[PDB]
Amino acid sequence: KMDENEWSYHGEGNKSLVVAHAQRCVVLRFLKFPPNKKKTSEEILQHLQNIVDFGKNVMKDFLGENYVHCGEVVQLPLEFVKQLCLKIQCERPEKDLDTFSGYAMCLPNLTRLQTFHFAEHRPILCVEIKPKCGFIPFSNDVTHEMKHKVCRYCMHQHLKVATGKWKKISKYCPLDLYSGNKQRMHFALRSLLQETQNNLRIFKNGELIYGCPVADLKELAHHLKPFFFPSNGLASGPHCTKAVIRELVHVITRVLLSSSEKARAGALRLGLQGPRVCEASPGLPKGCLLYKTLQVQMLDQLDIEGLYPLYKRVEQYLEEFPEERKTLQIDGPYDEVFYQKLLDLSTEDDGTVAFALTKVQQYRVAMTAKDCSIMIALSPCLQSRLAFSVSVLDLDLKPYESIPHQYKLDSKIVNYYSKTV
Ligand SMILES: O=P(O)(O)O[C@@H]1[C@@H](OP(=O)(O)O)[C@H](OP(=O)(O)O)[C@H](O)[C@H](OP(=O)(O)O)[C@H]1OP(=O)(O)O
Ligand SMILES: Nc1ncnc2c1ncn2[C@@H]1O[C@H](COP(=O)(O)OP(=O)(O)OP(=O)(O)O)[C@@H](O)[C@H]1O
Ligand SMILES: [Mg+2]
Ligand SMILES: [Mg+2]
Ligand SMILES: [Zn+2]
Ligand SMILES: [Zn+2]
Repeated sequence: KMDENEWSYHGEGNKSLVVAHAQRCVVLRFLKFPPNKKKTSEEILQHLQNIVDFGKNVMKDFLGENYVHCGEVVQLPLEFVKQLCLKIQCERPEKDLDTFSGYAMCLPNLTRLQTFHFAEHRPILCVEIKPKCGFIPFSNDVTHEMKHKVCRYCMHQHLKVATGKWKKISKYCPLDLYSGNKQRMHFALRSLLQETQNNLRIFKNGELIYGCPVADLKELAHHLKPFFFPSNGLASGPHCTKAVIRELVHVITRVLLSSSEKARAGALRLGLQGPRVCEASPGLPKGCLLYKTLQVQMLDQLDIEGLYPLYKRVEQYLEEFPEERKTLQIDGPYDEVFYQKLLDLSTEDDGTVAFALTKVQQYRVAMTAKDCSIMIALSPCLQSRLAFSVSVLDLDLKPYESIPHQYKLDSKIVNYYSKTV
């Protein structure tokens, strides 16, 4: 028996909606789809099963077993889904919700959990960061001038601000964060606090308390003092907002730079081609999650510019041989062989379709890693004496048909930014 009153609205990115249970530390993830065309009921089941099979097989090998969690696909009563949707409709921010299938993913609620223990903890603080792409493209295939010296995030800011999506430009550059420089990382996190956008959220015990009275720097610092300056009897005591936010920013930097005891044979060893600094504003440990995420982003070896020629070869082949879309395993299954196909890092274009297809798939995987989120969970545990857990969220492979749009959008981002100067 599923009561609709127990589940609350948790969040919503443009492709899926999440709801969280108040009692158990789990969440349910429902898909969004366009009116043209809404997917069939048995196709939804396979889509969700591919998201699990991608995270299970591909991303656990690239990032680590401890850092990825992708719970099972589950079936629910339609009457529960209809009623839960209507309640939650109210709380949406404003692509139609999956109301007719009754299929969803049951994931653990990482806002209330530690990974290494894996029970609920309280009091528990959680910082969810969306870091974006951590390098500037370096291939000779790129035409435009600005792309070699400014990262896509900073270039995308200006368009988003002018569009009206955001009010002001952020001072956050991903390359400050991904560079192992503590000083740059600290600055990157402070700017990201000052202008959150969709790139930062903070929770206390499951409840959102920061990045969408908005509100608010002082009010945040109230919730953080018990974690960072714990009064063990004595309240000594008077800590200003500046000092509280500082201890947050240090701890998050210290956490992202931490790695497990393991420093295993790197799945990816791709070197960092500069610029390591960005013209928008002023190494990283091999074991840590932030580095491993950067490496899977670097499967975009040739830029989008770039890869669109390689995409065109695979499309003219499937124009003429449409039956081979399935036989080539373009839409999975994302199994142990599929992970092996991604490890060919060679960049010569003599082999023509076998090579292009391999690179198209590597690019789909990179686009996933650029758009992924990182969750950090601070809390006391028996196994300040704060214990941490790192995790990655939002790991669903970007669809094959979005590659045209990715070219089209990047062309618009740089041309507006170059016109602006
Ligand atoms: O359009 P882009 O390249 O800026 O990236 C999209 C994001 O834009 P933003 O973070 O606002 O700059 C976009 O963010 P918002 O929906 O605007 O929060 C999504 O993360 C989207 O991912 P998905 O394809 O829905 O999984 C992202 O789409 P993909 O490009 O990853 O397909
Ligand atoms: N396992 C989880 N634990 C805690 N919070 C979660 C979990 N899964 C999802 N969320 C929250 O739900 C939000 C929205 O879900 P999600 O990002 O997965 O959907 P999306 O449409 O694919 O997003 P995006 O547009 O960023 O690609 C996330 O930003 C995250 O804060
Ligand atoms: Mg998505
Ligand atoms: Mg997300
Ligand atoms: Zn930048
Ligand atoms: Zn514990």
